[PDB]
Amino acid sequence: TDICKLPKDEGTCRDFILKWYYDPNTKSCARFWYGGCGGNENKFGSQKECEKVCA
Repeated sequence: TDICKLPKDEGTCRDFILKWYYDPNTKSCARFWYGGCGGNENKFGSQKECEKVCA
């Protein structure tokens, strides 16, 4: 899904939560801090879910 190729988007706001995004260059998911606003769909709550959908 093109969703998995969207770039990492930390967004804005200050309700910081650790999320996971898929990195097509390493073909694996990595952690990132999301502020709570203005992100995109390449964002998952767990490494396992991110891997299932995008790996």
